[PDB]
Amino acid sequence: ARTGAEYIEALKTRPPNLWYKGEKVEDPTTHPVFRGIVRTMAALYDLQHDPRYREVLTYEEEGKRHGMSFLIPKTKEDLKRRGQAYKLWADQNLGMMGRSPDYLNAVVMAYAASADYFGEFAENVRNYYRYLRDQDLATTHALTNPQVNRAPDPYIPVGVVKQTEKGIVVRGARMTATFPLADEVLIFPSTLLQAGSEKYALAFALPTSTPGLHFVCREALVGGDSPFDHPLSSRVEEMDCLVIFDDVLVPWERVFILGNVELCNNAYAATGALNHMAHQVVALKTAKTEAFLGVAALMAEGIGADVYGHVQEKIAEIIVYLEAMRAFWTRAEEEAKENAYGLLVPDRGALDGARNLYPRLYPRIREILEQIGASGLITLPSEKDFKGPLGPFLEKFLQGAALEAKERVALFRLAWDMTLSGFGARQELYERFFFGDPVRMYQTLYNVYNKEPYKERIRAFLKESLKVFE
Amino acid sequence: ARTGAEYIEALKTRPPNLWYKGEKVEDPTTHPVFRGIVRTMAALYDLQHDPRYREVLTYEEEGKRHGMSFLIPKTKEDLKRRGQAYKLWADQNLGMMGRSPDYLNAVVMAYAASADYFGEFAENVRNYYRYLRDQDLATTHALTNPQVNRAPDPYIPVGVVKQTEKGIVVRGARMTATFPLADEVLIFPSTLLQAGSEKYALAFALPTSTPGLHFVCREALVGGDSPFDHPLSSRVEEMDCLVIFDDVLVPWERVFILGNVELCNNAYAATGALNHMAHQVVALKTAKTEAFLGVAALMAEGIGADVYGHVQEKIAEIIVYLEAMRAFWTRAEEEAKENAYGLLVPDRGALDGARNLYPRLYPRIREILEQIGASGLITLPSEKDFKGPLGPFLEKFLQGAALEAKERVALFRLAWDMTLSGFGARQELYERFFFGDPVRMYQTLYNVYNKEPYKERIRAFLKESLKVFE
Amino acid sequence: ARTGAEYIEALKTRPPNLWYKGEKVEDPTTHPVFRGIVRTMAALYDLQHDPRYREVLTYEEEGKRHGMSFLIPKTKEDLKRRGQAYKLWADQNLGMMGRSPDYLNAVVMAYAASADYFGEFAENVRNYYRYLRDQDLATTHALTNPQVNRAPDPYIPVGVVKQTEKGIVVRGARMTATFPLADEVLIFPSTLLQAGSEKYALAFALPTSTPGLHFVCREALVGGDSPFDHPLSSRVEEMDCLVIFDDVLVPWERVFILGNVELCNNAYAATGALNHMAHQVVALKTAKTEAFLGVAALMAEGIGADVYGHVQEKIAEIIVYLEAMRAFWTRAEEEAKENAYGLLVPDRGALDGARNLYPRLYPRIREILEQIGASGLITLPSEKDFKGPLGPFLEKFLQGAALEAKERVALFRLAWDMTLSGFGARQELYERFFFGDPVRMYQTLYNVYNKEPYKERIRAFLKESLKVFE
Amino acid sequence: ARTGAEYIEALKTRPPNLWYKGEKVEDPTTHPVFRGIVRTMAALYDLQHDPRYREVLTYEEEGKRHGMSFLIPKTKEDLKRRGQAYKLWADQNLGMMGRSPDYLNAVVMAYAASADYFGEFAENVRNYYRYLRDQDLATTHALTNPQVNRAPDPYIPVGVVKQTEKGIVVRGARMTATFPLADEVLIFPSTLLQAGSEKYALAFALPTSTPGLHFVCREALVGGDSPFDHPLSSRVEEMDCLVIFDDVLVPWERVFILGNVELCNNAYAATGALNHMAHQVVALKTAKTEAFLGVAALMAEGIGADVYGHVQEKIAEIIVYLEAMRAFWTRAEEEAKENAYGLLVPDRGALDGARNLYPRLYPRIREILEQIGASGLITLPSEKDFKGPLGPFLEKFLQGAALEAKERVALFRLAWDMTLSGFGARQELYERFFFGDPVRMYQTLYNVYNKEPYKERIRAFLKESLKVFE
Repeated sequence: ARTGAEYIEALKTRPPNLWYKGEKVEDPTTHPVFRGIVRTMAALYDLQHDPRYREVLTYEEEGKRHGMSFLIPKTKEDLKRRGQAYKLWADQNLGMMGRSPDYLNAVVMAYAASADYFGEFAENVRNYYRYLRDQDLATTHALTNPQVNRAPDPYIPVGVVKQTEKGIVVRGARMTATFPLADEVLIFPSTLLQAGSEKYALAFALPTSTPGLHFVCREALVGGDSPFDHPLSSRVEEMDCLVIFDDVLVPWERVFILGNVELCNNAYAATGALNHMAHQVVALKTAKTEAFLGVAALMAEGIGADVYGHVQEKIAEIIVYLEAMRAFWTRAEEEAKENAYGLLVPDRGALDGARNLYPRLYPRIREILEQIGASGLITLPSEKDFKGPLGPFLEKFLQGAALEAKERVALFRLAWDMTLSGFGARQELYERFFFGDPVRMYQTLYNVYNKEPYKERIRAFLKESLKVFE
Repeated sequence: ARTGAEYIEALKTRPPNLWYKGEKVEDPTTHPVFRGIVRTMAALYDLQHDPRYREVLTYEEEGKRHGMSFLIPKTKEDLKRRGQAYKLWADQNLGMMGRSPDYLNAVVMAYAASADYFGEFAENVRNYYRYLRDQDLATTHALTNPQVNRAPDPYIPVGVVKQTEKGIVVRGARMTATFPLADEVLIFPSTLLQAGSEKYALAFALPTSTPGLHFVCREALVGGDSPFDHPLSSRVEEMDCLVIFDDVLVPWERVFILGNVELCNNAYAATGALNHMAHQVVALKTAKTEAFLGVAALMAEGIGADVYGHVQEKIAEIIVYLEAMRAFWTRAEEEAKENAYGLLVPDRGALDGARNLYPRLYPRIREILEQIGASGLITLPSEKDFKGPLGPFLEKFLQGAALEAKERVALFRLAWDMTLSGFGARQELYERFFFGDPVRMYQTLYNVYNKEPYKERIRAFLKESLKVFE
Repeated sequence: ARTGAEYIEALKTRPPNLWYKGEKVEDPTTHPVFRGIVRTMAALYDLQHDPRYREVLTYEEEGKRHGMSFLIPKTKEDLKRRGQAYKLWADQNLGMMGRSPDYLNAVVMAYAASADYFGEFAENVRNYYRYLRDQDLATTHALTNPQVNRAPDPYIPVGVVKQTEKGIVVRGARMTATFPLADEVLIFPSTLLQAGSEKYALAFALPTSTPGLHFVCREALVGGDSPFDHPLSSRVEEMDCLVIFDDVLVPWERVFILGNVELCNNAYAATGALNHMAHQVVALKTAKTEAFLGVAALMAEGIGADVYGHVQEKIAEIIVYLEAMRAFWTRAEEEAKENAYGLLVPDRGALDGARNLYPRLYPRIREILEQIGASGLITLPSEKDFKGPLGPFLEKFLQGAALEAKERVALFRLAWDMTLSGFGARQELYERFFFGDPVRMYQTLYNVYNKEPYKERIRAFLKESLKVFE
Repeated sequence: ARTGAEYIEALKTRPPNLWYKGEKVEDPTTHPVFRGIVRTMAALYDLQHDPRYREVLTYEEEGKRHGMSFLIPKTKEDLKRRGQAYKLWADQNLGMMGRSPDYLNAVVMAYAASADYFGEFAENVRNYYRYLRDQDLATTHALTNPQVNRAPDPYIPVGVVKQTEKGIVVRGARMTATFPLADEVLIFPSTLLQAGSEKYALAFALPTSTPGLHFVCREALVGGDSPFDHPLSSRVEEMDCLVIFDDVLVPWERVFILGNVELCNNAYAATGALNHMAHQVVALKTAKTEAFLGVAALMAEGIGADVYGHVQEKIAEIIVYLEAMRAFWTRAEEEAKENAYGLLVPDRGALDGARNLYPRLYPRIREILEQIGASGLITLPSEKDFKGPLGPFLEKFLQGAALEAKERVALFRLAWDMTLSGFGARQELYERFFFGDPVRMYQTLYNVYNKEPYKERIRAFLKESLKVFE
């Protein structure tokens, strides 16, 4: 298990090929746009060494101690242990961090347990997993193919340029990678692959510092460094990037899938990576929802709005959604079964329910906070104003029905950062699409779900109807 | 365990004091308005004697065999057994029957296990439970107080007129009782009781044939007897009634609570009746949702609408809601704990989530069926037309893209009966309010839920914000 | 202008070829399933002769008096006059009647004014209009093609079998025709026509008594004849029918379009029939919405629920929707322009807005009534119970906070009939689809609407963005 | 009519008492947080002198030329002229500017026309209007009272400390004032006044530079100065402020209402200010909606998503909302009537409909843009990246199905700034609450709306129901 210092040191030593507004970022650990998330990720690693949480966040094996997200679960109890670790880590940042390492570690763990799926590349997969686990490295993954203005370069989407004796050379780009402050980047199956697209049907991993690999940043959403003024954006801004592959060399040892269309398309499901990564997500969203509930309750109480029935109802609505997610989480673990490779995977029915329902619930939970805070959310002064000449006046005029001025503004700055700041609004779009387009996700659910039992019950029930004709 | 014949015989022998449009119903077992539901309830009892389901629907004890809904659960396994019985019974009528006996048997079972709660009336409670169980009787319950035109009779709502040595005399009325074709009626806590309302703070049970007890029916919703034309209303029309108490004598042995305001208000929660009855409901709604899923899938497939993405999405939405309910059900049982009286009760958090979410989901599930069936839902001929002179033309013009005419119409008559018939529309209102007004239910959830943990996590998170001032 | 008696006499003399449950209906004017709507339609005709409304419902021309829905409007004032007549008629039945004659008279009026559109069949169109107007006949129209079980008859959808010197012979069927108690039936463009489908590309009209023409009824939704028990279904049940064409002879004089695909597809828009029929609809829905507002307000007041803020809000929501519809109606008339044939047509932008918004508003308006009435909506006794032995008890227990028992139940029976009765629920499905499938309607709006001005404003605004590169 | 230069000069000469993060802003015309909006407001004034728009934005009177928002309308045509000016100005900034001067000029114009309402202060009102008009000054208004931590200063909300011979001295604060870069600030009726609150029942106006008057800023939402990167926040960030009154002297000539509770509460409605300000809003929201429609259409087309039916439907939905607003606008003007003071005011029914419907429509319109742009909205590089070393790669990988890279990103940066940037998200909260809390707004609509006509129609309809008893 790695410490925060080791993580920071590694990033400083071999920084990702990050670009911010046309310029290379030489040291993300100190750059104003990235130092916040770097310190936050480091704290997650440090927590693994806190005596209070050591047993929750790590497990001992043959003299070594590894992060819980690497644990290949053999029993439901193990599954529960993985869940508690997902939850503890998520709670540190109120469920705002969407690409913490444990999400992808769950994917690689599943890939490794189901390694046979990869055929000749099986050993590569098992060894990559051992590497990530032993070094306790942080990963990120690049998704989505770009479009081409059709109003003939074969390397727009990431593709194999040539295969040598040392590996493959890839060229192209992935539209987005969240949290590039990782040691590694996964280029796994993303956009559905059509027949004949073997040149793009590949899966591999690379150090984020690889020559020819470029991460181009979007506008920074860090509001500032003050925790009072920007309680969340000052520390949990993960960043999103365009990922460019300029004739990047991928060593054979890092190739997991090569030129196999169907293998790529079925990878996540077959290996159980889908199940485990969705397991991390449901625990993460439960944490996120608990945070919104807490803020909503404190806001209502703080301004005396809790006496209003409709406010009580909005808060109760959040409680209902929280219980829904907890329920999906419980059933996912309790109904877990082993897959074709012997890997115990949490129930897909329950996890599909959670990841397809939350994208609809989140915008409403966000709306609820907006409706409770109302106009009190857009005219919040800075800590600098409290510290300034007018400080006395602010303490006299910014009080809440049950809160002093500094307390009220601090709480409202948080509610604001959770919803209306650039950071807060991004969280909304992210929840709506992080697992994919709801339109495609729902069509996928429709096709995979076994509807036969319900259809049969109705046909049986209809026998009596058709009998009137005999 | 009772058989259907015994149930039918008992109703015929001592019929409830039913009134339909100003006239007394002498024999509900043969009356066109009630014979359908009577036969349906009888079939539920007969199922307990089917070798295939005997072990699911009943349990053996000291030489006797009782219905599973009477089982006082000692373990989570017992809880699961009660759930499977709730489900099996619910599936017989596609979850359309809202007041099947097992719902209230769960209440009485809980009252009996937590009998001490009732003090001096404890023995009365235990004996009533043994009576219901041993005789395997069906119960119904009367709810809601009437209003008074304020634009001084003390007996509008049910109240104690006088207490004698043989019992109490009550006068007043309850606005509604669903499924009056029961052997017994429960007059338990309903409208919240205010201080000083001791005269109305009582709980008791009576045979539905009691002198002075009257059940006044609302418009009948039985569309007819044909299963082809009215697949559901011809058999699952439970009926709703105004319940009048004309100086009704309640024997002391049937009194469970007398003149105690707070006892009445906390009865359901304290005894665990709330938990167990909500347990029956969540399994019931899971069954109901599975039925809608089956009909929606068959409809889409039957008319070839399943090729459309948006239709696939609507069906997937039902799947998501189905999984949500299954999840609440699983967590309710897995998180069960014993209450203050040693009775194991399923988790309230999960059950409150389910019963407060479903009233919002049901109207949407109903809407989805309407959107898939569309105009094909309102111009459905009768089986009589297929049997008539134009039969040949109907078989040529009422086909579906993948269904013959009789099959399509039969399926659509069902979808119609499940949504747009008077029977189908009532089901919607019923789902919206059967457990109570959502406005009050949500306010109740807000007040009972422990929000402290989430509030504390936020206060802790805000410590860093207020620190900028030190 | 016709009287109700003349309408009744004509129907009795030459009744439509109606079939109800395998049997022919010999006299709809007295049949329990149809006498209600017949009397209601007759009253609409009689109203044209009431001195108070004569000037609103009719106009004088060359010694004759015609129904206002036949008036070819030359000015905006004329348009307003047509609207007031639509409204007055709609108000008679609280906007519940969806196929009153004026709807289709607006279509034929537009067809006639734009007669040149029909080429060689132009005169036929003008003469048919004069016939309908002079005789003041009621029309209905048959829509939608049936499906074929693909899991080779060329006459499933209505098609030309053979053309003779006396006319054409058609065979096939239309899935639905609402209000078959009309003198005439229009077989105009419905399902979009594909290239090569000339055999089905035709438009004509026929007397509903034509040999070979059959109207097969769906389940009757008339709850009874009592206005207290069934205030709406006893009088405004229009009925929906499957329409069968068994080698029906269509005289050449009744042919408006023959074998022309594109002519059929553009008929409604080109002639302005779309605009005028939508004009009748917007006034009709305004009337319907005003009725729901009135019932909601009386209900809230009647039970004292009007003191609750959330109830006030739901009613205010209906008010907002009412104002929206009134606004669409006002703009439709104020922005009217003449079409390619010189016919003044109300603004399509506004009418498209109204007919595409109302299908979304109606279900919510219906929901609102359900939420206000709540459980008070499903346990309403009959007038027979008030007249029966228990009458005294009902008058004592069915009062409202501000209403006596008979008044409250009468009002609630209406709210019920407007939402939860089979009649009420059908109204919901009807509003969702009467003009067509919202999915297709929205795609049609997207393609016809001129989006260029808004796109241009944005391109202009973006010039400044692309300038940073120069 | 003022020019932009004159506006800029005045602000520079006598700058508002603005505070940004504990520091006084000496020159807002050059300060990075305010120079954007200052230049934007100046451009609005300059437009009044453009020959193309002179006749739309101004009117000539006795040798002078005034801004159209000052025109006291005598006819519906005048009303239309005011509307066209509101619209033209709104279009300059895609309806994003919520407090452009014409909004409050409409209020003062109405106050002046209805001056008698103010009694002894009538002349003060008329003269203030002439002052604002003649000088063509920009105003802002301060709203909402602060709360007091009740878990005795009489001057928390703005109140009269003492009345002298030169005026009144006020102390207290208003929670928010949008667009403080104005010459004047209005302290008109805001929070509803209770009986006995005469000390707070006052209305007056002051120069924003008044001694003791302080404007404390909230976090700045200006993303930067680049129009490519921040197309809207770089120019339309109006800013919101806490307004502090430290013993501010209000000259008698600037007092409009003093110590009159009911006068304050009925001011906006009685004078017609409500009607006219809402008139500016409906035209403003129509402009805003047209902008979203344009961006949505260009986005769909730009990425080829316009071929998908569901995308076409979302765009059609925006079209429907656009038509709804245009309709409210048309009816508001066409149904205008004179108030008790002879001032022609646009219809309140229609304007109340628009301002109570839009707060519900806007979040959905915003959602629609998010659903179309999807993940393409959160990984948008800067113009600096296109200008940087990787420029060539971006032009190759950031293309749209029908757009080149720079064009696509520019368009998406705008869609982003309109929804997910801090500026964009604030617009959402602002639309939800700018006119007030929807809960209170709906209750206000309920109480003011005349529901009698609809209630009467139903009572009449129910006569037939109660007749069955005679």
